[PDB]
Amino acid sequence: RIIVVALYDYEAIHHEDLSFQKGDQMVVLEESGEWWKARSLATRKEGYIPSNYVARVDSLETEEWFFKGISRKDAERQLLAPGNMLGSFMIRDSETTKGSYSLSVRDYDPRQGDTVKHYKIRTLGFYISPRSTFSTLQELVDHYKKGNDGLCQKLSVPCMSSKPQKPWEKDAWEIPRESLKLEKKLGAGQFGEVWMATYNKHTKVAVKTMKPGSMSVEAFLAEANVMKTLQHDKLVKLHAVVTKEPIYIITEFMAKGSLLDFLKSDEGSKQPLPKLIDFSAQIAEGMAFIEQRNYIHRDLRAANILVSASLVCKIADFGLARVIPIKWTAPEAINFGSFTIKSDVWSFGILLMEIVTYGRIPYPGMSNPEVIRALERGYRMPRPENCPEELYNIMMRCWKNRPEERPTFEYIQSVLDDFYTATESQYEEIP
Ligand SMILES: CN1CCN([C@H]2CC[C@@H](n3cc(-c4ccc(Oc5ccccc5)cc4)c4c(N)ncnc43)CC2)CC1
Ligand SMILES: [Ca+2]
Ligand SMILES: [Cl-]
Repeated sequence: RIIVVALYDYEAIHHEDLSFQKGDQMVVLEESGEWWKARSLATRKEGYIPSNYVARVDSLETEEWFFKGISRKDAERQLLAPGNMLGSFMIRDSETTKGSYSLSVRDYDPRQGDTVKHYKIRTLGFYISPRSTFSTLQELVDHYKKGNDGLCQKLSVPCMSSKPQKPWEKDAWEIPRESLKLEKKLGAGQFGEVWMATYNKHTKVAVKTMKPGSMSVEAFLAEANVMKTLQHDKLVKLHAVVTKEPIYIITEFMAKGSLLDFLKSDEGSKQPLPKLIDFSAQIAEGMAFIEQRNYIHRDLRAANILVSASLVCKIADFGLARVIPIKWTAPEAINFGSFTIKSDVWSFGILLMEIVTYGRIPYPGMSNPEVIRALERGYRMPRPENCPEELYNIMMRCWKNRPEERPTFEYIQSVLDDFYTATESQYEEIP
């Protein structure tokens, strides 16, 4: 007897899945991953539901101010997302203190600007300061909603949260082409094209159509079966695959296209430096994930980075850059074809420059052999006007001749995330 409750409204779009509004309770019958067989207590109908749309009754996840499986940087990003205001807060799983919680509050500083402060929450009973004890988390928030214990700003409304992406159809990895309606061509290339399409007249998706050639079918599909496992918030979601030549790659749809185009647009020109640093931090996070898995990207640049409607950067074309440009390529890969994760680090340096210059072409005014001869002399791109010295230093560290002396994506991610934050200022220390 395991009962769950719905966190968001949901409309059925498949054959045997249920519709439920926010508040409806339900009985779990089968735990089959992303989809769960369940019986509604409101309609008495049995059918499948998305796992991430419900939570066990009176678990912390049912609360509006609680967020599960979310990092400190993600907490900062979500709290700083538009709509929220001064005092916006959340309670989350502590990244460093396992089994414990943390409070993240939106504050304003006359120096930096809009910021997010974090506080550790102690066990045995909960408290931030040893003076004010609280029986539950709910009392803990209820106290600070009017009048703080001496922390930045007082608590207000919980952090705003949108509906999660509805997971892909239950067991629909290899789909027939008939399910797709490639409605509008987004872009074309030497190896194929990209379309905005719909899946079964309800699910907006993107499709990379590959022209038949060097791309060996079985080998490619093996590589794609590898790609499916590499799921991460900073990697574009790979939904389905049409196995019959010509091969179609069905993925999540990114509303604002590539990072290059977005940067070159007006809204992209409206984006201040901290935001650009945030973009690069998200990219570095994705590459850190790829590094942890030991796989290699082989073609990192703003054109192969996609942007969501909510300005979330995701990596695309990962691994695909093998199964089938030197200005983004490390010297060792240019000369001896030795593509490693360090060459990807070099590429990340170039992409960093590309970001800070709002999509400008690297080495402006130079041809490919021009650049090649330049690199031998030990030449690097100069620091742009708007680029911070400390970020340029990161770029330069990415562009070291020896790939061995190049930083990992783990380090780069850590540095970029806390770029404006002194280590001692991550979590506030209250008396
Ligand atoms: C000129 N080019 C660079 C790319 N690009 C544009 C990049 C911007 C745009 N675009 C690419 C895609 C795209 C879709 C599938 C795709 O396939 C993958 C394969 C392996 C791993 C991940 C994705 C890669 C990119 C895309 C998307 N999913 N959502 C929204 N916009 C997208 C297509 C127009 C075009 C050919
Ligand atoms: Ca501190
Ligand atoms: Cl029942």
